Amino acid sequence: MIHLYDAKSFAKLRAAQYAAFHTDAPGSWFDHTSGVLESVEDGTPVLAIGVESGDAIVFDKNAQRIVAYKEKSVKAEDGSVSVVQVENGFMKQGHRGWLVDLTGELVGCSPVVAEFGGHRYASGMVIVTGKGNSGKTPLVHALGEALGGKDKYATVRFGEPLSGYNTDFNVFVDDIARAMLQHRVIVIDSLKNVIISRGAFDLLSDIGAMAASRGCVVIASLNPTSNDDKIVELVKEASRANSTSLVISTDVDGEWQVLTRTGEGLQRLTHTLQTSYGEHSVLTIHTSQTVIKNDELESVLR
Amino acid sequence: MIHLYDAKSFAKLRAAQYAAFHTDAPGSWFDHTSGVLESVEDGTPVLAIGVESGDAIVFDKNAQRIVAYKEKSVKAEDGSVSVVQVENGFMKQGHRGWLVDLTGELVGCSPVVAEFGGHRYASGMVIVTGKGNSGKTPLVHALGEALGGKDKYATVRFGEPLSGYNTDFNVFVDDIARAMLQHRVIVIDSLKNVIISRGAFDLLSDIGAMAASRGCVVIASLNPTSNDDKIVELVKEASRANSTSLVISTDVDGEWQVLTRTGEGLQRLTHTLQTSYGEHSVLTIHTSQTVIKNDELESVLR
Amino acid sequence: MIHLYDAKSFAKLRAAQYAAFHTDAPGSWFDHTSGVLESVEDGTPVLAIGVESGDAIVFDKNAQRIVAYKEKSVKAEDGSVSVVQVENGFMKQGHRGWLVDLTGELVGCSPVVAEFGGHRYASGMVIVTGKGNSGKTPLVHALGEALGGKDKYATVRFGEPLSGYNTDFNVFVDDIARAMLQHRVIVIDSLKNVIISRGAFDLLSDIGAMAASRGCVVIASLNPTSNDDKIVELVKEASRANSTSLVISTDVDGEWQVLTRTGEGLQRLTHTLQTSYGEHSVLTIHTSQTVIKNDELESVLR
Amino acid sequence: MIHLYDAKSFAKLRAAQYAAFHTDAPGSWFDHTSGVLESVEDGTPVLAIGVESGDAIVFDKNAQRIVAYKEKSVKAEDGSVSVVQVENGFMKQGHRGWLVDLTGELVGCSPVVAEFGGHRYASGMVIVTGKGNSGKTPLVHALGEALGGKDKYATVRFGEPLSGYNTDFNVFVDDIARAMLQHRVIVIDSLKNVIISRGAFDLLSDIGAMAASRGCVVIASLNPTSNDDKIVELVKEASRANSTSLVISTDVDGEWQVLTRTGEGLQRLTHTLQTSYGEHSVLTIHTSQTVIKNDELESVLR
Amino acid sequence: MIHLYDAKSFAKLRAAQYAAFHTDAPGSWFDHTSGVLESVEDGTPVLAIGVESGDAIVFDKNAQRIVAYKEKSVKAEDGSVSVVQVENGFMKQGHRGWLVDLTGELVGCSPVVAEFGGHRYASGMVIVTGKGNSGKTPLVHALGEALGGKDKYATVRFGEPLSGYNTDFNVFVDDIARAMLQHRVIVIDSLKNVIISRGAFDLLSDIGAMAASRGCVVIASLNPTSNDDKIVELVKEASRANSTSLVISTDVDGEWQVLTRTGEGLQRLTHTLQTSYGEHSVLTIHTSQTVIKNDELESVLR
Amino acid sequence: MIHLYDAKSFAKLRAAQYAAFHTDAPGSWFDHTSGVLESVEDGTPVLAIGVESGDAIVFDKNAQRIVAYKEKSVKAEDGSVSVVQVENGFMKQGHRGWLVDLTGELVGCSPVVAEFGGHRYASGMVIVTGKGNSGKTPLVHALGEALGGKDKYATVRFGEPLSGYNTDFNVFVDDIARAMLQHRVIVIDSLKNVIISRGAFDLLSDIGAMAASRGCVVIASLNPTSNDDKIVELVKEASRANSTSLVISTDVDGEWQVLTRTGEGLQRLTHTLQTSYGEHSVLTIHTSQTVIKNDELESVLR
Ligand SMILES: Nc1ncnc2c1ncn2[C@@H]1O[C@H](COP(=O)(O)OP(=O)(O)OP(=O)(O)O)[C@@H](O)[C@H]1O
Ligand SMILES: Nc1ncnc2c1ncn2[C@@H]1O[C@H](COP(=O)(O)OP(=O)(O)OP(=O)(O)O)[C@@H](O)[C@H]1O
Ligand SMILES: Nc1ncnc2c1ncn2[C@@H]1O[C@H](COP(=O)(O)OP(=O)(O)OP(=O)(O)O)[C@@H](O)[C@H]1O
Ligand SMILES: Nc1ncnc2c1ncn2[C@@H]1O[C@H](COP(=O)(O)OP(=O)(O)OP(=O)(O)O)[C@@H](O)[C@H]1O
Ligand SMILES: Nc1ncnc2c1ncn2[C@@H]1O[C@H](COP(=O)(O)OP(=O)(O)OP(=O)(O)O)[C@@H](O)[C@H]1O
Ligand SMILES: Nc1ncnc2c1ncn2[C@@H]1O[C@H](COP(=O)(O)OP(=O)(O)OP(=O)(O)O)[C@@H](O)[C@H]1O
Ligand SMILES: [Mg+2]
Ligand SMILES: [Mg+2]
Ligand SMILES: [Mg+2]
Ligand SMILES: [Mg+2]
Ligand SMILES: [Mg+2]
Ligand SMILES: [Mg+2]
Repeated sequence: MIHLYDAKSFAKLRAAQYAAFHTDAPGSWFDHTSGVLESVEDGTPVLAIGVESGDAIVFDKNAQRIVAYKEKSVKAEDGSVSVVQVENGFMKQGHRGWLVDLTGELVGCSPVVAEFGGHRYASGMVIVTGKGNSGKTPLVHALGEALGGKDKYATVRFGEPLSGYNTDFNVFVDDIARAMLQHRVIVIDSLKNVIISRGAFDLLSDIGAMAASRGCVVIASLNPTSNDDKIVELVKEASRANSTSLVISTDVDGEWQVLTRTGEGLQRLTHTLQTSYGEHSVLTIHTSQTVIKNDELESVLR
Repeated sequence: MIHLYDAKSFAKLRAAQYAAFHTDAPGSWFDHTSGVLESVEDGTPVLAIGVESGDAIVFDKNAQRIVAYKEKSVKAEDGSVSVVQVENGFMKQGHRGWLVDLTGELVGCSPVVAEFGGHRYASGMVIVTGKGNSGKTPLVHALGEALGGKDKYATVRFGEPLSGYNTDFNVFVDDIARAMLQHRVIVIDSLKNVIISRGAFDLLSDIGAMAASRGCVVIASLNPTSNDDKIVELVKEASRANSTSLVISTDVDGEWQVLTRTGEGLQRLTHTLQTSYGEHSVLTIHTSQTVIKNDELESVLR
Repeated sequence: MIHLYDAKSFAKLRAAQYAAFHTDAPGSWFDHTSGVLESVEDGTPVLAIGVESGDAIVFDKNAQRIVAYKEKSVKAEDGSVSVVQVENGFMKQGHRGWLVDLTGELVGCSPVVAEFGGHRYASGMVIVTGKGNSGKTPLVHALGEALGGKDKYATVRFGEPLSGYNTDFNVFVDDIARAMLQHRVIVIDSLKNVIISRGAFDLLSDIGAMAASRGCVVIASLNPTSNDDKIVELVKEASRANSTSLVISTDVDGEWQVLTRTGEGLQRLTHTLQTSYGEHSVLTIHTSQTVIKNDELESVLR
Repeated sequence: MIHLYDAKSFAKLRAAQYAAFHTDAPGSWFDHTSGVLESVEDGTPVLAIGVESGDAIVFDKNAQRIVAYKEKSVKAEDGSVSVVQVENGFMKQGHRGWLVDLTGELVGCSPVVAEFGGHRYASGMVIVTGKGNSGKTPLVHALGEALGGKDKYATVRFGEPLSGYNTDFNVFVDDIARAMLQHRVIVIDSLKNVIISRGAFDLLSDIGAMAASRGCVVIASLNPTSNDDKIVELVKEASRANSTSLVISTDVDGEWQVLTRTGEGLQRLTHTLQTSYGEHSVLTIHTSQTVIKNDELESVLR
Repeated sequence: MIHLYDAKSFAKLRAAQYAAFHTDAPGSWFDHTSGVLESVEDGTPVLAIGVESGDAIVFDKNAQRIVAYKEKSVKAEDGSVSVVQVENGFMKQGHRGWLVDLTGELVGCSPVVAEFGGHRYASGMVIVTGKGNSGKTPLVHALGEALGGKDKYATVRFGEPLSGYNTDFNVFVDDIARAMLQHRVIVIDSLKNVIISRGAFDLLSDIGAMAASRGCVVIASLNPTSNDDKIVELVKEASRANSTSLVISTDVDGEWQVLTRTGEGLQRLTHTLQTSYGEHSVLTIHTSQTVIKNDELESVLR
Repeated sequence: MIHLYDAKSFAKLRAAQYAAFHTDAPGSWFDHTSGVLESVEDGTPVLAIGVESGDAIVFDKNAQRIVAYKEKSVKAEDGSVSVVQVENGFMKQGHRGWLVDLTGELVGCSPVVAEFGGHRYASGMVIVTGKGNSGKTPLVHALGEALGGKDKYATVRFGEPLSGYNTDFNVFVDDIARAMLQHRVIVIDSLKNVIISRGAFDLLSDIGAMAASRGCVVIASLNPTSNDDKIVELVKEASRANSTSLVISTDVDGEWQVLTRTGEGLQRLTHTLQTSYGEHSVLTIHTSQTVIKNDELESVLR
């Protein structure tokens, strides 16, 4: 919805946003939103996500598709009315994104998803990219396990020439929807085939917001290597603009730079990861805050 | 409508447009247009705005959508006939923009929206942009507050990978219509996902005129960095041609240049802002005429 | 129609075209075509112009839209059959442009619209363009007043982020049609949002011929400053070939070059204007035949 | 249709093609095809030409539109069947071009249309283009009169900002069809607005063939000056590939180079024209064979 | 169908493809396929070819179109089922190409079409191209005659601004289907207007395989000069990938290089032709193995 | 499906993936999935693949097209519902790829397809490419025979100007589907006319995953020699990211580099092949683990 501020209420929002990353218990926002989701009336539509066509499919709290649902309208504080209607397996009225209110007045946060190696990590979309020798897929899995902590991470596999990989975009959207409804830490391997359709353009623009609203993290690899003067800027956009956090390989083998948006209008933070390989290419992130500026951010985006 | 002029009536127009920026009481135009919208017969359409598909949706004076409204024609001075008709939630006849008269014969104004720090600010669309180290989001909120003055400012949130951010363009047009129907000072964060569809193209081309006609100011951040021939120049277009005022970061950290169109055929003004951060990234604009010359404008652009 | 010539009838035509610019009383063609229009039967279609979709809307002599009109055919003298039919507001059979013959055998003229400051100006489309510091909007209004002479000039406003500006293309084609039907001197501010749709493309390629056939002048500002490799050339097309005259700013502030097509196959004339501002940015063109070659014209067009 | 040759019948075709340009009485092919046309059964469709949409309209021998015509099939020598059917003013079955056989086995000719100044000129499409100071429009008219000889030439006017100029492509197609059905020498001013739609692409590709088949000449001006890396190669294609003859301005004022395709596989010829202006810009071509090679042809196309 | 091989059966295939070019009697494949087409049950569809819209039209063995033909399925060796169905003049089920089996297990051949001047020539598509002074049209006809030998060659004429030239793409597909159904040696003048539509794209991709399957040769001229990134490289594609043999002009006037694919996986051969003109531009190829090495091929291209 | 991992189950997966390439008996995954397919109910859909339009056609285990199949849903173990329905020959509900689960929890493998000359080869898509003198078609057939071992390999032929080559995309997807259903070793000659439609785009992005899931190998030649700025990069995409292995020609004639993805997140291997020709261009690969880094892989990809 729209929100109204004065100096005092604005200062209160920024303190709340700052807390949401810096001092909240890691993973507490996710537990909170899981509570909101479980308390919705049994058959309420909770999430809509674009399929390849630009149509939207709709899910309930248990990540089952809604196929038919008769018009229902809800009135917000700002006077806005939201109306949801599903017909023949597709949204007739509504919008893409969360169909129930997960946030209230607390918007523009990067809720802390996990702490690891003495650093807090933000929920939302994490793009793992870069150029050079360091392998993206082993890193996404290392980070999934590490931010998972005591919990298992969910793996969505898409668009690679390997066994059991789904290559149909509509199944991909179904996987991702289910992952965000049911798990705090999610890995996507890979965004290669997404980076095209209206659905594909909807996902890139939606997923960070959906994830941050939930308090889950989606850790996605993206090889920028299609080296054409159109796709290569869909990649740099994706990474600059469409991500909550960026994990970029460096000059040095096994070393990665993590750049984090900590919230709306807040400082972007940075830290480095050192990594090494064990048996069967299982990567370990070694374990035992620094602000980055828009000059140094565009510098790393190179 | 069309308007006819001779030397004398043209001189009067120019005097009145001058006044509308320079000597009218700040915010007086907004109050006048608020009174006119309050007096409209209750279920009259007052505003049409383009949705993503290029179709238009229509609102009444309380920012609720009009689903059905039977043909109604009105005759203007110049002889022209304006018609409005809404059917199954969409404009069947009419045009985008204000559907009742707020401006009268007085057209081509940049009505003063507020005065702050010894500077008058125009209503219409303010684009906050630039490259370099200064943060756009903190600035739009600092301006929102400052121009709000005694009044709270409204925040429309769109297309950023953060909690609670809407990413559906149609919800966004809803938010913006409600904002303009109900508040003098409005912030949009951000224009990145708009900068595409027919609706997106419509919005960029319509919003400044809508705002200026109302006497409200829409303050929007625009990241120019997408760096390709299509979008990088669609951004310079937007800032050059589709904006009433421009706020651009400079060489010096925390410093910004404000470039203001004062009305139809009138001179563009310029002034500088100095800023500083307090706690939790809250920005303050320090407070305790200069014309720019069309080639110095092209210099500022880039 | 098609016309047939031998050496003798061609010489006569060229003499008549020459006279239409050089010796006819200024504004006489306008009064002539006003008479032709006034003689047209009361609900007969006289003008069709393209809307955004590329469909055409149709007007009668009093600038009212025709909603329904039964198929009627008319036999021209070359043998051609012209059929007009209007259904549900849109032309179903016919063509864009004048639907009645304003011109006869007297075709390919640039009929003199006015004389000012010792110089004759042509009807048709006048594009006011160039770069540098001289302001286009003040100049189009100054020309408007100056060529209006004893008569008021009409102003069509479109696509600027200022109060009361229409931004809907279809309202815009409605305004221009009414203006050409009812007024000798017309200003458009501005062609910006036009330079896109089929309708936009149709307007650029129709309006100079429509105006010259009427004997009215359409004075339109075009800012070329949008430096896209595509669009920077659509401006030069518009100016080079879609215009009867060009008014371009020079190296010297306040000074403009006027380049005039005097008729079909005839010499293009050039002259300079000196200008100055008074109060509230009201510009005055100072007062008290030079042929220009191609290449010199292309030099100008850079 | 398809034609079968051996060495002997091929040598006979080439001698006939050579004669068709070099020794036939000038304008005799046109008289012959006028005879074929007048001897067709009264209501037979004789010509189909693409309108803007890519649909085709159909004409009879007297250049009147056929609106309804029931399927009729004709068997050629090669066994091919041609079938014509018109429905609701548009061709349902058939092809674009001549619908009656004007040529028989005598195909691939550039039939001589006229002789003037001691040089023979080919029927088909003549594009008058080039860059520099020499005026195209006065030359097209000079050439029309000169090749007209004892006959008047027909002028089709299209897409210029001057009085009485049609700007609707479908009326343009009607004009051109009528011109080729009824006159040996035809001038088009200009191809500017053609050089786009499917119809526009159909015309460029068809008109030379239609004209050569008839034995009429279509003399069309084309300013190449749209200087964009797409339109500018539609122009060079148009001129290189889609023309029977090319008339190109030179280094020297008033001087033109004429380059002629004399027939299928035959030599391209070249000669120069000297010209001067009289009163009211009426141009005279001064009056009282040379082969050109593909190296020198691409050289002139520069 | 698919074919299965082991070492031994693969060796046999390669021997038989070798033979099909090197030791079979010239023209024997054409006679074999002629017998097979003669024996087909009378109204069977034998050939489908793409029209402009991407739809396919279907012919019988006498080159007459099939308007209606009810579903009929046939089972292949590999288990695959081929179906053919024609409805209102268009293929409803089936594929483009030959609709009965002419090649058998022997696939991937360039069957020898003729021998001339001590050189064997392949069936399939021969593209005659190049820059420089040598004329393409005279050469395609000289080759047509020479390869025809005792037989006349067929000429398909398309898209040149000369008398009798068809310019309708659908008539062209008709001509070409008839040519391949009925003659061993075929000339197309020219490919310029094909080099676009779905049908045009289909033809370029299908014709060489159709011809080679039949054992006929299609000799087509292609002017490469259109000089833009889209078409100039679509031409090099056509000549590189879509052609069975290539004939390219050289440095030296009248001299040409012939580059021949001899079959699937076999070596490309090369030889040179010397030529001279007699009367009326009739070209003679003088008569009274060399492999090219893939990089020498890329050298010849350009 | 989605899968959930903690450190322990992830280590197990990576060990299983490692074994699937390095220690499983060559060709065992193929025989395993043959068993899964053989267990499928007699007319159950097992595979869907995109046709040219972007619609999907559907096959049963014996490679027969399914024309009609009533909606049937199946519940996966992650909770996902998979619904299949076929109507009028086309998939109405479902997804592209395998419609039955061939892989289980064992996903992200490059299952070993064969061992030859002391080296293990992976199933999936193998693209044979590069520039220079070494011939791609001979090599794909040599690999076909060599990896077939005791079994015959299947050859799908498409889009070459040679006898019996299918050029219809839809027959081509039919061939590939049948090949993957019935054979472990498959050759495609060639991918040329594929590298366009939605179907072509779908194939490039589906076939490596389909094959690897089956445990078959598709060996496809791709000539990059089409040097368009657009297409030269679609080839590198195809090769970089759409392939399980790459076979590229080197500086040295007859010599090829093999680059093999060994599984999800695992090291890429490299080895060299030496080759020679015998009679009728039959190539022999000579007989009697080196990891490769990124950057070295990009060096190769130039
Ligand atoms: N034991 C190891 N030592 C060093 N590097 C390894 C090891 N195991 C894997 N890698 C690296 O990680 C990569 C595995 O991931 P993958 O093959 O998917 O490549 P990627 O860089 O993730 O991107 P993509 O798959 O999109 O090309 C390998 O290319 C390899 O370079
Ligand atoms: N306390 C602070 N000191 C210095 N800079 C700050 C501080 N707080 C915020 N900023 C700057 O303000 C910006 C926060 O806003 P945001 O993250 O939205 O970036 P932006 O410049 O608005 O552009 P975008 O979001 O489009 O990338 C950051 O770039 C950050 O560097
Ligand atoms: N009093 C004045 N003295 C000098 N120049 C002036 C004066 N008044 C206006 N101008 C010039 O004329 C312009 C007014 O026209 P406008 O603001 O519409 O810009 P423009 O040059 O017409 O182009 P655009 O509107 O497309 O930016 C001013 O921006 C300024 O450049
Ligand atoms: N008396 C004359 N002396 C010299 N040149 C003349 C004379 N009359 C006309 N011309 C030239 O011929 C041109 C008339 O034709 P026109 O104005 O249509 O230009 P064009 O070169 O034909 O092309 P376009 O109209 O498309 O720009 C003039 O521009 C002028 O340069
Ligand atoms: N007697 C001759 N001596 C020398 N050259 C000749 C002779 N006759 C014809 N030619 C050449 O052959 C060509 C005739 O064919 P045509 O006009 O079709 O040209 P082309 O090279 O085939 O290309 P296009 O028609 O695509 O421009 C001319 O270029 C001409 O120079
Ligand atoms: N006996 C041989 N000795 C040396 N090289 C050979 C021999 N036989 C074939 N080749 C090479 O292999 C090629 C056969 O493959 P093909 O003709 O299909 O070309 P390609 O290199 O596979 O690519 P494309 O077909 O796309 O042009 C020959 O053109 C030649 O370059
Ligand atoms: Mg990877
Ligand atoms: Mg921001
Ligand atoms: Mg202006
Ligand atoms: Mg001209
Ligand atoms: Mg030729
Ligand atoms: Mg090959």
